[PDB]
Amino acid sequence: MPSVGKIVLGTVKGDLHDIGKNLVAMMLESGGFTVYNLGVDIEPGKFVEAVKKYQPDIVGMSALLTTTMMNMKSTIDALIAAGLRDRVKVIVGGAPLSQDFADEIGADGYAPDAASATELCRQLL
Repeated sequence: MPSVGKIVLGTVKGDLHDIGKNLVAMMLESGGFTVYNLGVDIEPGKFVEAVKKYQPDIVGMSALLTTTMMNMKSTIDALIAAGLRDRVKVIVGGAPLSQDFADEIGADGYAPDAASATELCRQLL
């Protein structure tokens, strides 16, 4: 299937949940996206490395622990420090996530589920 975009996805530092993230990846691939699934417990600097390596259109972060949500902000800060923040759109999700939180940390988008995440990614491109 021709690639309609490139997406780097990971579960954030401190967090080992990936069932939801993996469903998001599967649904994104079904629409033509190239998805680089980094895995879990992904450090801010490893997101930065991935953006340099894969040159994605979008960076997506998943968190299921309330106590790991602020590592999404840490990752955004790392992207800013690396000079990469304007080259990518940042999306966040997970059961404890919300649009209000996405706004608070400076992400470009939030989606409540895998189906809506695919539409969000299409809109962000």
